[PDB]
Amino acid sequence: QVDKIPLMSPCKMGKFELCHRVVLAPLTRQRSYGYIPQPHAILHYSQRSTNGGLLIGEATVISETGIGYKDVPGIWTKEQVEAWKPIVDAVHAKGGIFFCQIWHVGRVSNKDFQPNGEDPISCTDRGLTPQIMSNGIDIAHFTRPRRLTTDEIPQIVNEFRVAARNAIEAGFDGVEIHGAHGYLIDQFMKDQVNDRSDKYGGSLENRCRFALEIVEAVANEIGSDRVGIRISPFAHYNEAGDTNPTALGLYMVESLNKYDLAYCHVVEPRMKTCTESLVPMRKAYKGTFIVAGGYDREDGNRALIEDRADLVAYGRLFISNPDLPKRFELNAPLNKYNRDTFYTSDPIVGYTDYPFLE
Ligand SMILES: Cc1cc2nc3c(=O)[nH]c(=O)nc-3n(C[C@H](O)[C@H](O)[C@H](O)COP(=O)(O)O)c2cc1C
Ligand SMILES: [Cl-]
Repeated sequence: QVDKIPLMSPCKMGKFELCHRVVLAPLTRQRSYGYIPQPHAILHYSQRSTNGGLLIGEATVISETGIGYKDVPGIWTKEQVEAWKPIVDAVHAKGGIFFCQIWHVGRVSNKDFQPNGEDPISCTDRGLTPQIMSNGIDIAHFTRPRRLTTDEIPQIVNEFRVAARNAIEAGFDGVEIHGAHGYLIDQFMKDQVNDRSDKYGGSLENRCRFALEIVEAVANEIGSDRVGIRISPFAHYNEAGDTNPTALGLYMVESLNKYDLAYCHVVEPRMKTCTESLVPMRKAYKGTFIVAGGYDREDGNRALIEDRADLVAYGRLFISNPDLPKRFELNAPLNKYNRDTFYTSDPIVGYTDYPFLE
């Protein structure tokens, strides 16, 4: 047989007993027509479920104002909650642990996606410059956001709280707060975006206030052992960089310690220039640490051997390998992924048609 590897080692996380450390990263696939989870997702998630394996669902919108892309699922209506149930049930049928990633795009939207054509909301009133859409043909334009007022913010915090409850109602084992990639929560944390002059800005502490109020509200709502949060301190995605990423990341993990969460999920920096690294954050964080961003089998085992993380989340390789955990375990060849169908809308093509090991 093949030598055992750290990636296949059981891991205790929060109140859960995982059977291995290969995690399905959150992956927006834009196949949730009308913002409603679809039948084909039942198969998609089921194909990737393993006994005791952790699955993090695609970013799920917490309210009407959090929409910034077509066909992404939401979880603010009964219809969406009910549509989520069969998908969650399929994952549970195979013994998987399923966390719902709750999300709000903030300024990364257009009034055409908004209720009554309203302006997107954000920590600031500055908009994004145009971006080339996933199809590589069309250009996405964004509407300048309306700066949320100090007293409006708690209402948004409550939207995350309600979304978390709805996820529990749908049967999810827990929720992951989307505090990354320049979306609403990251907009408040990043100093290139947050130019507020009230208590939600002006200092590292103030910029992280929003994220921490969300953690508290969500943790108090469903229990901290059913809560995780994802951050990307070093990412500049959606024009959301920070002048001191290391300090930002350190402050967040140190502040998150007191909440006793199920885990903290951090994305690796794209480049190393003090220097960008997740090691200091792993050392400062006392709970379960999940890393993601460019990992393969070799790097995944190495991260565990060097004790840089407890869990390793895989995105692209999991898109093309339903049975990624098994393949890693057998050190089997991997299917290549086709980025051209990552965000296309077919129920099957590039979604459920990647083959299992022969
Ligand atoms: C098609 C696609 C969709 C993604 N959707 C999300 C998402 O909804 N939420 C999120 O936090 N990250 C999202 N990500 C980022 C991934 O979770 C992960 O961090 C990324 O794939 C980095 O790792 P990899 O080298 O294993 O692909 C997405 C990535 C891809 C390629
Ligand atoms: Cl302000």
